Amino acid sequence: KPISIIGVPMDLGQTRRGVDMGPSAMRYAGVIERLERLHYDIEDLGDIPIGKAERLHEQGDSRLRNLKAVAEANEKLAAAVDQVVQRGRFPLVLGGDHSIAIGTLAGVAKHYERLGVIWYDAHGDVNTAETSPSGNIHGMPLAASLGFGHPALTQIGGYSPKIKPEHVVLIGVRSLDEGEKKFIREKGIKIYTMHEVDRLGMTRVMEETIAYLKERTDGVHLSLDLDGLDPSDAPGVGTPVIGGLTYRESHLAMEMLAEAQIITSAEFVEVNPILDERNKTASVAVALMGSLFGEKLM
Amino acid sequence: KPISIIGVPMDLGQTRRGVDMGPSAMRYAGVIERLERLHYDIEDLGDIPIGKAERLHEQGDSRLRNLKAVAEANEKLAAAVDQVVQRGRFPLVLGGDHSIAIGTLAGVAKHYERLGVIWYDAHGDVNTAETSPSGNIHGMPLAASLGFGHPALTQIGGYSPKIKPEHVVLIGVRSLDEGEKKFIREKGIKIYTMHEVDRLGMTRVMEETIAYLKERTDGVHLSLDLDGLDPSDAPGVGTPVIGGLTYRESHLAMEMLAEAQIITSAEFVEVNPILDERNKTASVAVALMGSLFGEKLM
Amino acid sequence: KPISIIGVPMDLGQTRRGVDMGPSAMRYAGVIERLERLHYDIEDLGDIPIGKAERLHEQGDSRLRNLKAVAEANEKLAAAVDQVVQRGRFPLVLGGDHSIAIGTLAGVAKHYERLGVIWYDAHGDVNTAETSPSGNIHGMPLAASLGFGHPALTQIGGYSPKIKPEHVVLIGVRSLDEGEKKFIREKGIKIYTMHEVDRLGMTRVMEETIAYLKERTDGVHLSLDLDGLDPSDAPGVGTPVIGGLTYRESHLAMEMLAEAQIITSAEFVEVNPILDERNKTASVAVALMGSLFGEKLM
Amino acid sequence: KPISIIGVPMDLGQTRRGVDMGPSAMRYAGVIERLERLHYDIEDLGDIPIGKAERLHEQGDSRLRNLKAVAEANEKLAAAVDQVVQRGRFPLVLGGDHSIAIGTLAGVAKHYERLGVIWYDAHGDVNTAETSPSGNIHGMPLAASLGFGHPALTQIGGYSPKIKPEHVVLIGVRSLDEGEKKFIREKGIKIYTMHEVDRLGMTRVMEETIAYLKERTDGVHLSLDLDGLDPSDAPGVGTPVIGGLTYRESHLAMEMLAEAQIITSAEFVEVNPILDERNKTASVAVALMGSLFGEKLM
Amino acid sequence: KPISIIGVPMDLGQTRRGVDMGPSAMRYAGVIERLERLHYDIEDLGDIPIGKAERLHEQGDSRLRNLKAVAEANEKLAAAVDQVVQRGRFPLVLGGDHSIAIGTLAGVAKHYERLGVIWYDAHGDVNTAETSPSGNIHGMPLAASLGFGHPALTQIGGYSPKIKPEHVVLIGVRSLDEGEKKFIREKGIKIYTMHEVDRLGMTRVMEETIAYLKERTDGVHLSLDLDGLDPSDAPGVGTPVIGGLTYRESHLAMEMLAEAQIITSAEFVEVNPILDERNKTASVAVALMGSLFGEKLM
Amino acid sequence: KPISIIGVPMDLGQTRRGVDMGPSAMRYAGVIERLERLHYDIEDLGDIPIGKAERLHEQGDSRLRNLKAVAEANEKLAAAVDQVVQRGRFPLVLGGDHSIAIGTLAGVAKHYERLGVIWYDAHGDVNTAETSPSGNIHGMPLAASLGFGHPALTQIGGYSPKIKPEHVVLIGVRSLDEGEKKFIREKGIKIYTMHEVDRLGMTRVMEETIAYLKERTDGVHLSLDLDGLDPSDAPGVGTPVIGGLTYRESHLAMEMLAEAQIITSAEFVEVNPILDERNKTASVAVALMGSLFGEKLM
Ligand SMILES: NCCC[C@H](N)C(=O)O
Ligand SMILES: NCCC[C@H](N)C(=O)O
Ligand SMILES: NCCC[C@H](N)C(=O)O
Ligand SMILES: NCCC[C@H](N)C(=O)O
Ligand SMILES: NCCC[C@H](N)C(=O)O
Ligand SMILES: NCCC[C@H](N)C(=O)O
Ligand SMILES: [Mn+2]
Ligand SMILES: [Mn+2]
Ligand SMILES: [Mn+2]
Ligand SMILES: [Mn+2]
Ligand SMILES: [Mn+2]
Ligand SMILES: [Mn+2]
Ligand SMILES: [Mn+2]
Ligand SMILES: [Mn+2]
Ligand SMILES: [Mn+2]
Ligand SMILES: [Mn+2]
Ligand SMILES: [Mn+2]
Ligand SMILES: [Mn+2]
Repeated sequence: KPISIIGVPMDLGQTRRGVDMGPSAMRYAGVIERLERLHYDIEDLGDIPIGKAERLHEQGDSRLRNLKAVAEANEKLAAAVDQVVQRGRFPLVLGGDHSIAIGTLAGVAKHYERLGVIWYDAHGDVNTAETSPSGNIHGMPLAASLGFGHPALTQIGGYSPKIKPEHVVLIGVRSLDEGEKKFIREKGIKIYTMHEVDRLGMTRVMEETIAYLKERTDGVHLSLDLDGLDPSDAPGVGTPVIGGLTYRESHLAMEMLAEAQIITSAEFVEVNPILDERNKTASVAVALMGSLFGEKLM
Repeated sequence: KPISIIGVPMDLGQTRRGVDMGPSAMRYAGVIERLERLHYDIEDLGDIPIGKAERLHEQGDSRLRNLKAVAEANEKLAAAVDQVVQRGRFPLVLGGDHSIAIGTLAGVAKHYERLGVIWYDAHGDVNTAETSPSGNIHGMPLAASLGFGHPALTQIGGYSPKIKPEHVVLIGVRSLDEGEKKFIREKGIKIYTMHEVDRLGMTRVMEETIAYLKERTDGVHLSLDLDGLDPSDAPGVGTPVIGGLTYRESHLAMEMLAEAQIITSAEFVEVNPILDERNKTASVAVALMGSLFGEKLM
Repeated sequence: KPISIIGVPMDLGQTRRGVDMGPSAMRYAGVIERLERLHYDIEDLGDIPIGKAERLHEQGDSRLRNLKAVAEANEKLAAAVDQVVQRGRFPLVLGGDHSIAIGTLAGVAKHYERLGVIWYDAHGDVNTAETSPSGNIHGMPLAASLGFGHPALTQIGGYSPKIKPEHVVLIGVRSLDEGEKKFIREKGIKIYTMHEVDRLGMTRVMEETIAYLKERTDGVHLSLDLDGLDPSDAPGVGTPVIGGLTYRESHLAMEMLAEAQIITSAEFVEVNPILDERNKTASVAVALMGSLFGEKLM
Repeated sequence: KPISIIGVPMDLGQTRRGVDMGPSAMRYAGVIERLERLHYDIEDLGDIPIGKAERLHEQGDSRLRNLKAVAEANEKLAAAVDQVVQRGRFPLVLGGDHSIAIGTLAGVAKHYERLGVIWYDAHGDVNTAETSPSGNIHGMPLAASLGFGHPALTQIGGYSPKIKPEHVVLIGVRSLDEGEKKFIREKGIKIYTMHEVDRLGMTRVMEETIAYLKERTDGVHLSLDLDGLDPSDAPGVGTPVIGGLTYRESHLAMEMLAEAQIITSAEFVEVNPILDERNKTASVAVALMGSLFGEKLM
Repeated sequence: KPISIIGVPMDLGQTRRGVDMGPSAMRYAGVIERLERLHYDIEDLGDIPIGKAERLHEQGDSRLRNLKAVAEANEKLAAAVDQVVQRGRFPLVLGGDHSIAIGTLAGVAKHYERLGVIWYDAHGDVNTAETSPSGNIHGMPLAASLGFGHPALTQIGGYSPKIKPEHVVLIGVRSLDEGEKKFIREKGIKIYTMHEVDRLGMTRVMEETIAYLKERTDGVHLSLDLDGLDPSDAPGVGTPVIGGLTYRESHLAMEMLAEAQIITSAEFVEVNPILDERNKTASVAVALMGSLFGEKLM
Repeated sequence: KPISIIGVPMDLGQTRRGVDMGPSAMRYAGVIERLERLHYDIEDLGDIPIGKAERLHEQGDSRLRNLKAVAEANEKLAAAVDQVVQRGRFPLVLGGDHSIAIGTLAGVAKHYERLGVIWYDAHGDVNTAETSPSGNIHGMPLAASLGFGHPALTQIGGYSPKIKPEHVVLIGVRSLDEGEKKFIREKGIKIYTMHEVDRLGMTRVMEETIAYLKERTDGVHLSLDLDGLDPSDAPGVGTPVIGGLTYRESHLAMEMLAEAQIITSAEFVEVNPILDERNKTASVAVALMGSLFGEKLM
């Protein structure tokens, strides 16, 4: 299936500037060339125009920083993504902080009876204005897409929820706020924290993950946050957490998903060139994209 | 169970100065805060006064450097640890080179019918004045505790031995002197060198270890030497050995022990701030302690 | 005098992508805050729209890569810069590769009887299509501004030349092509290579430079290329050259210029976040700007 | 069985100079001392005289660079190795780029009814003048040994092929040329790329490998290319490829081979002191040799 | 003149923990051995007992954090230093944060008609409760010793001021608060910020400094703050500032003072092992002490 | 004047192995290409055959380790160098540890009425068997050349002394043994330790040096030891000493010597690839040679 790249230069979902440079950092890391080599009909639809956020002061919720700019950008993203899917193409969204997942899922989900989600991340991203300790919207996209949160975020695309909790699998988690641990526990979301990764091994985690979703979804969206990898492998992220997944574990995961042929959409987020070591993180993202799309060693 | 921290600023067990700053480096790394967050009644009993060693030439044995000072300090430690156990608390000892294990086990063992020991280390620490290639007492605490060595070390606390060989499990070993290899073989001590860890995996090593000790002990003392971790993960150690356990393997181990609920006392040794990279090692120790005491990602 | 910031996201002057992110990396490095603190009326006019280069094979000259896009973007820059000068403000241009100097000088020069130029760089940037060993226009802005080269570059702004050779001072040079060595020698351009900086000292080089230009110009434009600093100090540059000026030498230079009150316009170029170590270079640029604009330690 | 060391200061198999210093770097890394400690009768037969290759433009060799010099050096190596085997000694060849495998296998294979080969590498080394993308002979030794390629290479030692495809096992492969992927596919060579290593684990890979060859060979030659390890573990290699085998995985592999007692000859190649970090790579090689030859932690 | 070392394990003058380990970090870096080699009668009087500070809450001034504990420790220090001077020995105080300068000068000054001070630092340390932006007493010792500040600090030793502004020379300054710039300007304190160091050179700065003080003092106290050096040379400091003095500039300074024979007392402060890279900073301090005390290359 | 390169793969002058690889490391660092570009008639005479030194316990040489092998290799070097000078060529010797200076000066000095020597080093190399603290002959070449030491070393070439003390200038010295300090003092050798370099500046030191020797010699031999540069600039050296000359100071020195046209012979020693960071040190050497031979920035 032909691919369509959409860049979302977003940084309003959090506070470290530079994550808005992720789309071009990955383009510069050679994402087009990489995918063209795999004989893909790759197309670059450019970037979603993001508006500058109103200053905190006259702005409404500190528990929902930059809500309007974030909500509007995601509206545009949802539309762009919706059209790509309608055109029969695979939407590959490049971020940008994780709050863009709200728009990506808003444009994809409407097209599936039961869309599953693989949330590759160090965080759960299931906070609300009530549970969020930062007010950073990049820490709320999964909950908002599950129908939990401010209507400005939950109603993107004119419908909700975008997905069901039983159709979500979290991988590489190692930093959850108390409210989030409770949310995960109660909504019954499937999750493999680093303990399970260390205990079971990435192979078993991926096998179980793929089998689980394949048995109850009709499309799977890969929401890959680069901070899911160890800061040593992916240094250029705004909210890094030590003791993460390795470069190899990430490739195996992508390779196993490629093989499974279950990934119907994807987004690579949180790449921040301004916090990286010579574009290393964008590079990792591009390599991981290659594996996801079927690149093989043999 | 409430915890009691006892710092043992000891460096007389070896030759690299600075390991005596380990207790405070770990305190500065945030051990109290870490444990309080887990809802523990934590208490800091301060440090064991360590005397200074007498003139080397007017000392008794070259194969037992600083024997007088090491033996006396361990006497004090044993008493302090004994008291804590009597009070119904968990003794958490912060070192300090590994020679302090002699005092810790001396105050703990007397309280158990069959105390088991998990020795997480790159070394076996089963040398005697005869087999020791250095004369460094930090390389003799396990043998001494098993009743093998100079009476000045074997009789700490007025009894011996503190433990039985069949109740000991060595993990992470990758540097044994010939005499020690023979000792381990002959005393029949259970051991998982890096080969076994590489071959079986930390999960299997921990499963087997926990099952073994649980089936024949009434209390388990964790003697964790930071040099058990690779120098890249734990640079601040006096006698580093490459090709060690990773940060993740160490957390999984602690996590599986917490789960097992078998650890009745513990000590984290060999942290040397003066050989470290910005208190990295003291930090690792504190994090591993959090896991040991039940900290979880989810 | 109020300042006006103009970003020129240009990378068509050379081949390393990412230098187009220099303007925003410097903004993120805090250029506005830095200057506001010095009590300046600072204004950000945004960025100059840069078009994309046409197919290489259907381009006109290999010795003048991306001539069309580079020349047109420089036209826009010249206009913007011209306007700022007319408004009574100081034009502070943020790049972007060094080819943007062509546009900056084009909008500034017309306003001075004898505009002088201080070219802080590891290179001379005095190549033509004939002498250029790369075809990279970022290696031709000084010659072009002096009236030497392709008319598409020499006629920007509708006039030429922008400056006279006798009003130019090169500082920090350590990498000149043969053609350029000849050019400098023959046009009689004042130059202080690293040898002179090492032999005389930055203080003497700056004293001599300031005295020279002050005695025969009515305005001085500072064209500061970050690669003028050693790659250890400024790692984020496309064409680094070892054995460059230090961080301290650069601050002293800016500090002595501020003192002299001779700089009437400036530009900081070649900052490439994608080749940097955590925005270090953009940071250096911002600090040097603070000094240029009068920031003092006491 | 007594060991005989033969250094092959070869770099004509590729383009990065310095790999000819590999033999002395490893000797200086202490190969003799290491092996003597395991009570071996170790002997150093010095180095094979390598003749400088004539100008590429003068002698016909571009898809086969330095063919004459590489073919003759390998002739000498073949003889030296043949003689060592005849004397009842184990031939331990120290390289030198991988093209020397052609000579080593040429001197060993004639002595076995069915010699197996474990090719520990990031590459397949199964290119021919037709499929080679570089013309570097170090990328053709395995194919040439299997009887595929220029006669100057396939006929070394007066016979061919030296081995059969079904008796070859590739391990750690992560960089194969298209022609090579096809070669491996069609010749039916058993291969464990990094995907299999990540998926199955080194233990499994080694178990399967040892059992496979043990069931159908009468001798097994270990051709270990240091670039099979990750560049972070083995930095001093000419053609590094990221996402490689770890230090520990390599020790386990060597340890399990020692155990199986199947390795009848070996060569450690691609060590280049001039691209390394303080002889780190030669050191890893020496250590790995210690394990291969039975060195144990316990 | 014989030397007497007094360690002041102080960290209450600021907020980064670990600076209290500076005395032993320097002892471990070999300060005694170093000075003994220069044939000195060196004596170690141990450490000043420092009391733990009352918690901020019930504590008085936030503008004067830990005032009572800091004031009391300095009382003890002043007494210890006073006696050393009385015994005809040179007081060498090892810190500990800079707030200890209050006690050192309190014990020395009473013994001189006109005691001069060389304040080697990145900061001015001339803040008061009114001008301090942090409330950190380590940022007030020079002003307090000049008679400016809270009486609890200005009256240490029962007299004030300890020195006159005209007898003070600041060197390496590059980070002054506004109040401090004003204080320096108005009290007329002689100061060489990094601008003067870069402009004049360390040699001229030291020549001018030595001549100035020698012409109007009867004793000179060297208050050396390790953060006066660049964080690359002295990484282990709590409040580092980039663009500092080099290792060589520091040795030249010490060498030139040794030669001048004007230093009658000294203290090396701010060494923090917990923020350093393998005791590098304590090491630099010990080497600098060697030069100060006459160690020479020839 | 045409240049003749002679490699001397010597490491018997000290204990760190690998320095025998210095000649090829520099050749690989591009010494020929570098010099040819300056339009020189460069010729490579290969390497001097060095014989392995017999066991320390078997042949009498401990205050003079490897004396036989070092004395004879230097005999051969002396002849080779003598012949090059006779042919009217400039002898450029590539080492190899510093003991090779004995042979170089032995072949050059006989051709000059008053040969001067610039000894660029961190050491003085003026030890004798009596004063040597190591027994390493690389610490005795200058004394031996001045006619002080074992006859096996002082009589190389059939004559002595090769030079007079008043015609020697040491530069960059920062590590002298007591006997050496006395030797320099008494023989009245002109010396610029790092104190003088820091105090006067490299320009001044070089000006004074050139003028001194130019006024009283008829030829000047440059004996450049790479360890004269700081270990950060030249890491690959066996006996590094911190606080050394910078890369720039070395280039200025070489540049000023080229200018003076006084250097009639030279040798670059102590390059050890096995202790370096990717041939960095050989590279600095090559670069420094380029300058010495007239390479210029402009
Ligand atoms: N996307 C990262 C979220 C980080 C954190 N858990 C928060 O809610 O602020
Ligand atoms: N604590 C490390 C012990 C090191 C060695 N086995 C010895 O006994 O010296
Ligand atoms: N801006 C760097 C210029 C590099 C070189 N002189 C060239 O013209 O290619
Ligand atoms: N031994 C490395 C070979 C790399 C590549 N397949 C080539 O043939 O050039
Ligand atoms: N001793 C450092 C003082 C730091 C700062 N100027 C302050 O007053 O907080
Ligand atoms: N060339 C280095 C010599 C170092 C020391 N002076 C010695 O003679 O051992
Ligand atoms: Mn996320
Ligand atoms: Mn995340
Ligand atoms: Mn231990
Ligand atoms: Mn240990
Ligand atoms: Mn430029
Ligand atoms: Mn440049
Ligand atoms: Mn290979
Ligand atoms: Mn390979
Ligand atoms: Mn201070
Ligand atoms: Mn300071
Ligand atoms: Mn030397
Ligand atoms: Mn030297």
